[PDB]
Amino acid sequence: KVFGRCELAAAMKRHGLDNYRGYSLGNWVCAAKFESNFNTQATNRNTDGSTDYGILQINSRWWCNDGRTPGSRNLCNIPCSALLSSDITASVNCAKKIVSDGNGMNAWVAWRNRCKGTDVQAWIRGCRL
Ligand code: NA
Repeated sequence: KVFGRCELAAAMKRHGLDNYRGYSLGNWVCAAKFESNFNTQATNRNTDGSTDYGILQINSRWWCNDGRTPGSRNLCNIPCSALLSSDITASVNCAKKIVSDGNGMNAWVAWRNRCKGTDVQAWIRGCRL
C-alpha cells in the first residue's frame, strides 16, 4: 500500500506514535517519506546482506527474521514480511522498540540526515488529526 501523507499521519497517531519517546508526529511522517515514500512494500538490500523492510525500512540485522541475515536477531519477534503489510501495526510496534534502544530516531540514518532539525511539522500541515 502507498499511503497518503495525512492518511499515514492518522494511522501513526492512532497507533500512538505521536510524541512517542518525545518525537512529534511530523518526525515519523518525515522518516517514512524518505525511507519508503510511504510504500508499505518498500525493500532495500544493505551491503552487509541485511534487508530493510516497510514504511520505516526496519532492518533484519536486529529487528525481524527473514531467514537470510546470518548472525542477526529478531528483537521485534516478527517475520520481516509483517513489515510489508497494508496494516502498519507491526511496523509501528517495532519502531517503538527501535526508538527506545538509546539513540532515539538517529537509528534511522535518513531521519538524521533529512528530517532532524528541519520544520517537521510541515509533514502534518493541513491533516485532520
Ligand atoms: Na534477523
